Amino acid sequence: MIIQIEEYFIGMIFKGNQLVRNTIPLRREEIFNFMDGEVVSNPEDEHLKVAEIILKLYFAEIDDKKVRELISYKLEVPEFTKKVLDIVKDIEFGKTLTYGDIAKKLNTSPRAVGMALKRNPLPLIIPCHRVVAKNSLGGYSYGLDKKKFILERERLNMVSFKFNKVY
Repeated sequence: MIIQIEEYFIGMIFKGNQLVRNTIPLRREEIFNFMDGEVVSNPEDEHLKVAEIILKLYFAEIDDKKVRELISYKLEVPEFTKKVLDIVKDIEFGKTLTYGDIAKKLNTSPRAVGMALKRNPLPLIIPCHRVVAKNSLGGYSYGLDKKKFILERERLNMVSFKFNKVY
């Protein structure tokens, strides 16, 4: 479950063929003491292949839907997350709005939706970035610097399909 790469310790944990929680960046190099049993996750293939994938969508360079290699997530929600998830299904790299318009879109409010995408079990897939506060930027657990970079990166570098017209 625990794995160090580049400058982040990814906590990928699943119940088999379905994800549940896989996140966390760098912090304590000796964090290996916070788990007397794991400290592996089988770095061989299963980890390298996924690692590059995760970092891929991160630096806006995954292309396509991407909703697959990230493994299907199940359960895990901080008071709410289903509604917000419905948001990703629509918004992609290019949209940006707050919680108000989102929550109101389903049947709730930006208050409950806040804690939702906030402690989302899978931040590297959920459009929490495209959900700022009234003013600008609104995060507590990881973000700001990254959310800033990813916010500008997405807008920049527009990837378009190939012009293949066969009449």
